[PDB]
Amino acid sequence: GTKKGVSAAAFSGVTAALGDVGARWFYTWAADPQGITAPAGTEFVPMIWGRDSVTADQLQRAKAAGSTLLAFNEPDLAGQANMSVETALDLWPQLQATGMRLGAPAVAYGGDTPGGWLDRFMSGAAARGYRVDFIPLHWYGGDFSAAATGQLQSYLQAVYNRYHRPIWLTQYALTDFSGSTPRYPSAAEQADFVSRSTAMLNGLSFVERYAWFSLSTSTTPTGLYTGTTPNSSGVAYRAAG
Ligand SMILES: OC[C@H]1O[C@@H](O[C@@H]2[C@@H](O)[C@H](O[C@@H]3[C@@H](O)[C@H](O[C@@H]4[C@@H](O)[C@H](O[C@@H]5[C@@H](O)[C@H](O[C@@H]6[C@@H](O)[C@H](O)O[C@H](CO)[C@H]6O)O[C@H](CO)[C@H]5O)O[C@H](CO)[C@H]4O)O[C@H](CO)[C@H]3O)O[C@H](CO)[C@H]2O)[C@H](O)[C@@H](O)[C@@H]1O
Repeated sequence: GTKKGVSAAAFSGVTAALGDVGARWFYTWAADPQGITAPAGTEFVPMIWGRDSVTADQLQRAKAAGSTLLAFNEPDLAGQANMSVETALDLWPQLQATGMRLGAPAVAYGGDTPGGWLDRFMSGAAARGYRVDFIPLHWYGGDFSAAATGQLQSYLQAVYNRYHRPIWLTQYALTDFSGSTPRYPSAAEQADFVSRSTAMLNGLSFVERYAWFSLSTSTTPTGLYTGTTPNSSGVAYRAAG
């Protein structure tokens, strides 16, 4: 339906790639499309990335560029938004005051863990009477087998069962970051996971939207397209619902 989206950046060919792959929505990790011209039928979803992203200007730009707002990117990691739950909660009224459908900050991991970043954020928000409309998640699988899709499914289910909010999957791929250098699947393994994972996600009623990381090989080695040419993963993503 309207689930299948992507993360994107303004490479030459971006408008053509977005249209080619059938992306119904996209985001850029910023408050506006960052120089991307969307094709017809493709919705831009703004993001407030971190603490210093929360300004009158970014929030006004966000509301002009879209109608759904993603909050901070991986506050739980020192290399990303690097924000305590309490700082996220104290900033939340400024995002909530936009009136837009509002995503939780996207935690890198452990969204189902009692006492973890999300769990303390959701508990604090409930106690303050704040609105959290949906939960975006991130997941990178280290097992490159046919078992990967069921592992992804179990994490999304776990988060759904804990908070009972609709789920978005805003960054996902196969990548192992457990070693000193990232480890990536073979092309065939990655295309097979694209096919199985999208079929699962399309059938899971509490998943609203999903976004493969990422549209371009200029962003990441798990990219779907190089310029306007899909690889076997882009072809599989194109063929997904
Ligand atoms: O607005 C003012 C503000 O602007 C910012 O600029 C924006 C810029 O920050 C943004 O950058 C994008 C970037 O966020 C994004 O990063 C991804 C990253 O999320 C990904 O992280 C992974 C984790 O996901 C992974 O988690 C693991 C998990 O899956 C597994 O299940 O469990 C593990 C258990 O712990 C777990 O760790 O862990 C690894 C290893 O640590 C992380 O690497 O990593 C990818 C790959 O490197 C990284 O790409 O990437 C986007 C694409 O590059 C960037 O775009 O981009 C915006 C638009 O350009 C900018 O506006 C400034 O940075 C702030 O300073 C400003 O104040």
